[PDB]
Amino acid sequence: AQNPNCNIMIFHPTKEEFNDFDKYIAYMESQGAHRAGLAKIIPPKEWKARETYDNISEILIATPLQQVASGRAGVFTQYHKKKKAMTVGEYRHLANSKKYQTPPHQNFEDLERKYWKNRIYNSPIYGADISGSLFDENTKQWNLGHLGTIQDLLEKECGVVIEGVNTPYLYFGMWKTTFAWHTEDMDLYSINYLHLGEPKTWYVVPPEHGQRLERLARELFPGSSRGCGAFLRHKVALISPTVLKENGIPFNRITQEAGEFMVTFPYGYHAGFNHGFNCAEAINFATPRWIDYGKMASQCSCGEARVTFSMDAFVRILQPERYDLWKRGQD
Ligand SMILES: O=C(O)CNC(=O)C(=O)O
Ligand SMILES: [Mg+2]
Ligand code: NI
Ligand SMILES: [Zn+2]
Repeated sequence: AQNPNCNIMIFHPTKEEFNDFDKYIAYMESQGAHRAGLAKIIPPKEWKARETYDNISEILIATPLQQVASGRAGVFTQYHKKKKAMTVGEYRHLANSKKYQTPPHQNFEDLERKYWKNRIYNSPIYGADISGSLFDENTKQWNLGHLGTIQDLLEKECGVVIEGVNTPYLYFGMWKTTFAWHTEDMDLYSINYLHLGEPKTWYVVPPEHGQRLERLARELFPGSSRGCGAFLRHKVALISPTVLKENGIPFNRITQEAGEFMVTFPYGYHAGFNHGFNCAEAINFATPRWIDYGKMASQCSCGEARVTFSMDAFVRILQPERYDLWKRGQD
């Protein structure tokens, strides 16, 4: 069995190996990369996402989100307070201001320590979930806006055409901006490209151990768990590495830098934080191996999670017994 300890693997495809996305995902899996829940992919040196990042300041962040924490330093929830619109140029200035800028630090480990000690005492502002792309149209390899759609994958595997579209999203971050513990909608894959700026630290639980994380989360967030049997779908809970280690939860950590891709695998729980001003682009995708995970994915039916349009068809076709309850939660 490849990668039996579920370590995060790092890949260096050549330019020839970068031509066929599906084939390279399957190759990574042949080496056991999915067992970690997360892999890093460093593009060939011949490749670029676009020419420059000099022309992005006029992009609008219509609804910046202030991430306000409740709890204790290692075990907290965050809610998102909506703020007034601002451009990427305005947000970058904000991120670099004394109130929000990254503190002095020695190395990624020192910064990690400072994050976990101090995050709850501040409320950073995140430009998350902005529909759009920064890949140039003439980038032909690993262009996140030109991947095969999940609706086409389901159709090719199962035979049924479905409605819906699949497009990328941009994330503009600052120091301490946080992504809570989650798997993807319908336990899909995701791919995430860090276009520019400061790093992004990731934590991940192997898919084969995901239920251990869920059981700890129920223990640590007992009111949230009573409210919803899939409350991690709400994407609000944070648990630190120290608390995970105290509770024997298998996990790994890695830091992504500008110019690097990360792939999350079906049912790989992940969480993390940004080091400073940065911009990432992400999208979900599927392969034939995903179908069996989509049929078994949990769902939030309590009202909170409120998802995209395009999940309807995936629940309807893959999970017909759950569909009527799920849709009641959507309304
Ligand atoms: O960078 C972010 O805010 C979120 N990271 C991820 O959830 C991902 O690409 O799967
Ligand atoms: Mg612009
Ligand atoms: Ni994700
Ligand atoms: Zn719920």
